[PDB]
Amino acid sequence: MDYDELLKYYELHETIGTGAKVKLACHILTGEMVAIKIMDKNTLGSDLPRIKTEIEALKNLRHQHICQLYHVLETANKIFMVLEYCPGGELFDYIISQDRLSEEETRVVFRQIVSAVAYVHSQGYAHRDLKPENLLFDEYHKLKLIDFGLCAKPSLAYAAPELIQGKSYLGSEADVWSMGILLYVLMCGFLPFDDDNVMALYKKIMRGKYDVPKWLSPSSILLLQQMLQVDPKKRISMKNLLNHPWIMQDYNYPVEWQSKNPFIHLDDDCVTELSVHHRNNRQTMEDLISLWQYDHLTATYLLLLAKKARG
Ligand SMILES: COc1cccc(Nc2ncc(-c3ccc(C(=O)NCC(=O)Nc4ccccc4)cc3)c(OCC3CCNCC3)n2)c1
Repeated sequence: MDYDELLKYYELHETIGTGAKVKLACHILTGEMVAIKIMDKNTLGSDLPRIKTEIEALKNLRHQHICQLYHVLETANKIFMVLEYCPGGELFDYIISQDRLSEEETRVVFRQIVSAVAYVHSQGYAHRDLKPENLLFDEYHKLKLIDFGLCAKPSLAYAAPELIQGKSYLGSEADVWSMGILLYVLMCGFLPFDDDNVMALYKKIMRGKYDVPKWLSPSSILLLQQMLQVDPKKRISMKNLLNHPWIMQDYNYPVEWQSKNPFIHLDDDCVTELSVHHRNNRQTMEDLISLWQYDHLTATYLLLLAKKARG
């Protein structure tokens, strides 16, 4: 009953992970691989309106460093979200496999995180759960931001001091702190604040003191100081991160945060390829795609666009 409608469009493969369950699947019409997030409506209970909030936010996010939503299917018992499959896995596992990244490789990945987070802020949202388990590598080894635990709104080791304390906060300021923890982990391969006891970890985060390894450059140390300020008002703004001297080193252009993935411009080749599968004319097809209902038509159009981009 629950998988019947989904199986009209996708061939299901194995479970990837569990939190929600995620399955690898293949979109039948295009042959493109997708990740399907499966949520039980009864299990969610009082949390169900929050899932509807995440979905509406993702529908408003379309960006080169954000995992793409293709299709939302709701049945009597489940909500299925069909998403971009990132075959490279988690940044969390990548850092561990490499031990730590050089300053140069850290900058390659950090500029992608900055691009995604600045865009999220430009759209009027805050992520609030930035961490390496929420950053995945796509087939081109580029990063895609996800939010697996429904924190984004219009994990303790990465949480800002004010967020933990239950004080009022600005999501953008909490994101900058979390980005500072990510910058440290990328270059060190361990957390700046860590403890086996939750209370002692809480004390360490509130204090804001951390070891500075000998391999960190003076410029890296300065950027870390600018992001990891216990006082949220003393933290660097996102605007100043885009063209920060450390960020610009070896690039000489600020982070390109604007989206390259449009809602308005339709790709003529993909509209043509999609139109052959429907009994309607081309203009009726274009009008329907432009409604962005996140039904099978939306999924087919976006997957054809991904298939085109590979070529
Ligand atoms: C090959 O080995 C591997 C190994 C690991 C992963 C993969 N691949 C792979 N690709 C795709 C997924 C996926 C993407 C998005 C969402 C999601 O929930 N989006 C919602 C969302 O992104 N909102 C949002 C984004 C930005 C701003 C605001 C809101 C859920 C799942 C996946 O999941 C597996 C989980 C397992 C638990 N840790 C996290 C990943 N895995 C592959």
